[PDB]
Amino acid sequence: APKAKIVLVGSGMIGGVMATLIVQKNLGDVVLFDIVKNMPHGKALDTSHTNVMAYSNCKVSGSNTYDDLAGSDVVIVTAGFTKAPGKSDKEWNRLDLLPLNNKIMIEIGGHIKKNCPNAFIIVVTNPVDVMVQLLHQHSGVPKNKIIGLGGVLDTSRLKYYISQKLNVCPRDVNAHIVGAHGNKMVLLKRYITVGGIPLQEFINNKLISDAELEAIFDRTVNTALEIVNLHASPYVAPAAAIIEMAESYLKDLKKVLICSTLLEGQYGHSDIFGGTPVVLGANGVEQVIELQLNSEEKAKFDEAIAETKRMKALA
Amino acid sequence: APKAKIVLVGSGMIGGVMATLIVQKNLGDVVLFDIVKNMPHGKALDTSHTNVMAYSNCKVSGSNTYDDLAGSDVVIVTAGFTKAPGKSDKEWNRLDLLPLNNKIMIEIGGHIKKNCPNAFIIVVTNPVDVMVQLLHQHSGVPKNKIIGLGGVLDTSRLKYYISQKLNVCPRDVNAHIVGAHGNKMVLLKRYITVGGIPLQEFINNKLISDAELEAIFDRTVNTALEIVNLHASPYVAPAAAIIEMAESYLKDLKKVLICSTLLEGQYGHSDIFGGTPVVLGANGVEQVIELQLNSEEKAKFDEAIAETKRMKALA
Amino acid sequence: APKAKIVLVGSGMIGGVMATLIVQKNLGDVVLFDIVKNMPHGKALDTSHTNVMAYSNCKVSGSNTYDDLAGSDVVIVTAGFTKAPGKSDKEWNRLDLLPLNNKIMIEIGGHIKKNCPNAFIIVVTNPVDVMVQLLHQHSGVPKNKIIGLGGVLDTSRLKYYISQKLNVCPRDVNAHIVGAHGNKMVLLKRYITVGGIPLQEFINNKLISDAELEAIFDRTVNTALEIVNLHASPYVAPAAAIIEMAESYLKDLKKVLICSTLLEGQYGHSDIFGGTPVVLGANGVEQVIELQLNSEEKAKFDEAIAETKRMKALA
Amino acid sequence: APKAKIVLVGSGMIGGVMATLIVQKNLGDVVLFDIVKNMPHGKALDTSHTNVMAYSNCKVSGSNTYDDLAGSDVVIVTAGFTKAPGKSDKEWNRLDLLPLNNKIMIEIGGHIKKNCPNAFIIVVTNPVDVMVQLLHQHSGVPKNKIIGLGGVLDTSRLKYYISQKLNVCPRDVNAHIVGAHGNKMVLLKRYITVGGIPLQEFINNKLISDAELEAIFDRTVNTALEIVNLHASPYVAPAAAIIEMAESYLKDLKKVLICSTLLEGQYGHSDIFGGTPVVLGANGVEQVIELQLNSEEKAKFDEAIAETKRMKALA
Ligand SMILES: NC(=O)C1=CN([C@@H]2O[C@H](COP(=O)(O)OP(=O)(O)OC[C@H]3O[C@@H](n4cnc5c(N)ncnc54)[C@H](O)[C@@H]3O)[C@@H](O)[C@H]2O)C=CC1
Ligand SMILES: NC(=O)C1=CN([C@@H]2O[C@H](COP(=O)(O)OP(=O)(O)OC[C@H]3O[C@@H](n4cnc5c(N)ncnc54)[C@H](O)[C@@H]3O)[C@@H](O)[C@H]2O)C=CC1
Ligand SMILES: NC(=O)C1=CN([C@@H]2O[C@H](COP(=O)(O)OP(=O)(O)OC[C@H]3O[C@@H](n4cnc5c(N)ncnc54)[C@H](O)[C@@H]3O)[C@@H](O)[C@H]2O)C=CC1
Ligand SMILES: NC(=O)C1=CN([C@@H]2O[C@H](COP(=O)(O)OP(=O)(O)OC[C@H]3O[C@@H](n4cnc5c(N)ncnc54)[C@H](O)[C@@H]3O)[C@@H](O)[C@H]2O)C=CC1
Repeated sequence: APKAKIVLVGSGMIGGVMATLIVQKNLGDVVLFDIVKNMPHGKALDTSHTNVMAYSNCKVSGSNTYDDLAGSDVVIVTAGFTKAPGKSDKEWNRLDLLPLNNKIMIEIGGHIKKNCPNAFIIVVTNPVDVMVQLLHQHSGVPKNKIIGLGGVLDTSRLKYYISQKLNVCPRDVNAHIVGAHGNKMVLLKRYITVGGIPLQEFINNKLISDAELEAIFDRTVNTALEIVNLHASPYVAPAAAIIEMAESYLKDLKKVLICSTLLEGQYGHSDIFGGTPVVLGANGVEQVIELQLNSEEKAKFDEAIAETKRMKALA
Repeated sequence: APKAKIVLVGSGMIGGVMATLIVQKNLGDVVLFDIVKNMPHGKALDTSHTNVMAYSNCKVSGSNTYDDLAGSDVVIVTAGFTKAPGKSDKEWNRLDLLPLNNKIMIEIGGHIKKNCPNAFIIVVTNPVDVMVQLLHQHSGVPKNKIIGLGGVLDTSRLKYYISQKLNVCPRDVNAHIVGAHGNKMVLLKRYITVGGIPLQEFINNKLISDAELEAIFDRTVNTALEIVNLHASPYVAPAAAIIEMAESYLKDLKKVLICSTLLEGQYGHSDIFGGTPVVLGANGVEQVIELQLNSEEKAKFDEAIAETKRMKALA
Repeated sequence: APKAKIVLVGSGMIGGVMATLIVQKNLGDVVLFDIVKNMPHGKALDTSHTNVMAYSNCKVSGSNTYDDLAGSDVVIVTAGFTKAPGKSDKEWNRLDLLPLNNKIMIEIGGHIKKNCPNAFIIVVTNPVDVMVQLLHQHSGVPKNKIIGLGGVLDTSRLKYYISQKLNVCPRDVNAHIVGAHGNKMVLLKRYITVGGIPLQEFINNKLISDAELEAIFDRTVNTALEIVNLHASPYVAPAAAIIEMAESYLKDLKKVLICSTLLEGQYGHSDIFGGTPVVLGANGVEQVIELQLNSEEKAKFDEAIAETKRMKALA
Repeated sequence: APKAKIVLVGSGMIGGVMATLIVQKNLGDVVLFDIVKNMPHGKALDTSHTNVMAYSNCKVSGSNTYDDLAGSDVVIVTAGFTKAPGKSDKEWNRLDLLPLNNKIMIEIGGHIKKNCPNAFIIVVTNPVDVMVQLLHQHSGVPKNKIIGLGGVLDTSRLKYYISQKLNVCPRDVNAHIVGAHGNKMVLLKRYITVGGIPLQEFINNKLISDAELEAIFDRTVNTALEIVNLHASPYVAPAAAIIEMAESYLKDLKKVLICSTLLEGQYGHSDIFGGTPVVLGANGVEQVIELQLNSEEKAKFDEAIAETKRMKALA
């Protein structure tokens, strides 16, 4: 069948929500692959029944066999750790996931190269900007066929917090967070709009203040940590963000979505992956949009990339 | 039942598409009211069967009785003429619909006042900015409970044409057209974004030129005329625009949508209706957003309002 | 792009609603082909703008060129007449459309054979059971790649009328109408269920009577005539039925839908098309389900096929 | 705002998926209430961001305060244990949850009575048929305003397994499981249809055998145990089933759905809750449908009710 085959490499919390959303949207057949025995089968069985409630027809299978990557149209990688086994939630940091997740990406890359070299790849494993390039290199896929999750999620948080202060539909607030997904993420105040109107107009009208926005910015950057300390490493929004990206690709929607992508000169950077708006369609990353950042914004972008480069040196 | 009752006053081309979309979206029960005998019943019967295909449960009834407005939660007025009975399609102009549709609005207003004074009203009949105020005055409804169709439709055309040149998802282009729905509509080049990014960046990158944009602007303004000369007064997009507005109201989405609304000082105008972004939610027009227009843009806005004022004088 | 290309051969009332629904559902690119100059372009332009309201990305183009069938994944044929130019609405009969639509099918078949021999074809033009076979023969497509509209529409009417008497969700009533789409359609009382429960149980409980059901049966058979006399040849429900079929094919849903399909022994008939439940998926007509009809029901089926055979003899 | 307020009493695995699906479908505002400190806030925060990806506008709040039940339109109770703290997964049984969950229902009932006596209640906590009546009595709500989850979930499993053997859309298989949700659930072979066609026809055609169906029946009954031993107490399908019920109520769909409801003579039983098809609409349980079971099926139903009665005696 010409229905898309979507392989979720990693069947944990995010993997579970992704499978659920894929069935709700009838996006394609799903394989919940994981290193843990039987669990993926259990989740798959549970999720497969929703086809009835959703009026869909998507097969949902579990797997503990890498070769099931064969024939994959889309591969979503969440495989790895959410935190370092010994740190407290208070000291939670994506950087500490570097020595834990690196070897996993190499292993997965080799299987992708052998089994589904023409698949569209979405990397989620943290530190994402480092992990995505590691997988790009080991999988051998073209630069337009691999992206990392970052901006769609970070901006969803920023967009949401602003929409609640202004009392407008969440999707009506558009915003851009670039550079890298982590504590050095670059929140672009200048590029925020509400109903397509520059945010500064709402600031001028005393509808939202600069002080409130600064607090919203800090909350956005610290959201993962805030949720990690309240409950666990976030998974619902991450899953929804990923599926919006996967959906744009599968349905050729050509949505402008901020993702980690290979930079080849944009922002003065090359040979590294960084967050920037891209257009996702049938041909993968169809366009890499370079925001005409001012020097102050570019300095922040450089600081974000510097972090990715530091961890890429695996130190 | 607490399901919303939506009365479509006018069951012509736009009325037909609206009923179809309401059932697709399961928005509420529908009454296709019209002055023409039996036709509304025929359309209603045809449309009611789609409940099966759509997995919905919306009653769709025809009516030739004004009293069926009783209990209406939303009233959409398309009643009237699409053109003046004697003009050629080449000389098609919304202004000529003034002497034809004025009496119709007064009649409908009286029935709304008597039967459903608490309903949310959406006026479509042209010249819309004039007709909406006429209905506002005769229906007695509060200013936050009545709007006219204009900007959502005009901008859909502008957004679409730009999305095809740039190869991005149509919804990713945001744009604003204000003042009035007609030949004096104000297309705000300064307020156009793509994926939330200022359009000027795409112009700077030679992705779209100023000359191409100027051609797109003219096409947008002349779209109705272009379609009227190819086929008929547009109805599919108008219907979709109206339902997006009605849906924002019914589901309390709080979308920022450009509609004709009573101006009370915005842009230096009062006691007149004009197109401007508003927030539509459960309380109707919850916010009227005034774009901080520059003098050049304001001069264009004044020219648009001048036209509405001229026809309002019924001359 | 791998997005499906859907060619609507005939851009009239049904064609218009189909294009609208395809965009709402983001099913694929649409070509509104017609013999009438410019009209398809006008409708296409109008419909294309809805991509904005619908958050979709489907191209909608008009055409007056048969070669645009090239590359078509799905071809929906509505081309032809809705009534005979001289009969009154009171004497409206699908049989009189035979001498009007036959030549049209042959012409379209030749173009399909040359331009898109691997496309999935849905024939709507009346008398449908005759027209579908005529197109099958002239297009050269495999038997599993062509079907005619009939049962999904006829049953939607029967299902709907019963759901309103019993006060249940319309989709919860399942029913089967077979043989042919026309005055000899076979309404199978024995195969009606409500929430999967045999209808006879509701009849036993005095929730609906046999007399009421008999009236509902007559209304179902005469629905097209009833609407034709109130308004025009039905188009909204027909369009929704067609899209449900096209959607089952495109998304590999494998829905059991009653359509006109080539009979090869089922019900004792061969070399003729007749209405019967089929399973529509990625491989087209994946299964032809033969209802184990009793002799009384089979006698009615024979009467329906007899009519198709009579008109097939073009008399 | 007139948007529905949905209180999820219990914010565990099922609660999490429900909140996610409510936002996807824009069903209403959500309160994730739980006894565990901070966790509901974390899940709510995570889920609230999806409003962006889903184009919805549903508030999602966490709570550790019972009074937040005030103003609730729908209350979904999942509060309790999934297993007895000391049993192995191999010996997992819903009956052992009786001494653990009883006190919880009484406590919740008192709060519902005081805070939202007019809310529609959906009980999920196991053993569900016992728990729902316990909550009915302590909450004081009318019999038409409270139901327990059971049949929609059990049948989703049966419907699914059959659809995969027959290669048809999962929703096209309709089936009925009654009496109680547990090991004594009554699978009604006689009431199974495929595309509305009696299953026996497919058995006659050698498309599926009686032996295969018997294996599918056993798998359906043991599904929860199978998943519990592979992964954990199922939550994705349960959540989807619950939301389909809640949605039928909120949108007045009037779907026929099998749920645990107060029996007042049906099947020869009174003063006890049992699984049976009901019609869920704006007025709650609008109809209780009694299947005209034969003596053999009724004997099985009696065995199911006997179990509920035994545990109701809290022994
Ligand atoms: N890029 C972004 O914006 C975000 C990144 N993340 C990251 O996503 C990753 C996953 O998050 P969760 O799903 O919450 O974690 P989780 O721990 O729930 O799931 C990860 C799964 O990966 C599995 N795994 C380990 N090695 C495997 C391998 N070789 N192949 C397949 N599966 C394997 C584990 O058994 C586990 O089931 C983490 O690194 C997390 O930090 C989380 C949110 C957002
Ligand atoms: N505001 C905007 O953005 C747009 C405005 N329009 C306007 O919408 C109006 C309707 O357009 P269509 O649906 O294409 O026209 P149409 O001619 O197809 O339908 C109008 C219907 O109103 C009926 N009618 C007349 N008096 C009536 C009354 N007293 N009460 C109820 N029904 C009555 C007519 O019988 C007719 O069926 C026109 O004035 C058109 O110019 C069209 C597109 C966009
Ligand atoms: N099978 C079924 O269940 C149903 C069948 N019908 C039939 O569908 C057909 C179409 O119905 P409507 O859309 O309401 O009619 P319509 O008259 O609105 O549209 C038919 C279109 O076909 C065009 N046409 C004629 N020759 C053409 C050709 N060579 N190629 C392409 N286009 C050409 C006409 O110009 C016209 O625009 C009719 O025969 C009608 O009887 C209608 C409802 C249900
Ligand atoms: N009726 C049916 O068809 C099905 C029933 N179930 C039942 O649903 C229940 C919940 O299942 P899961 O969500 O997987 O369990 P879970 O353990 O993940 O979640 C239950 C939550 O209830 C909380 N809780 C305890 N007392 C509370 C109170 N007084 N008020 C509010 N929250 C409180 C717990 O802290 C926990 O977070 C279980 O009894 C399970 O057996 C599960 C599937 C289907």
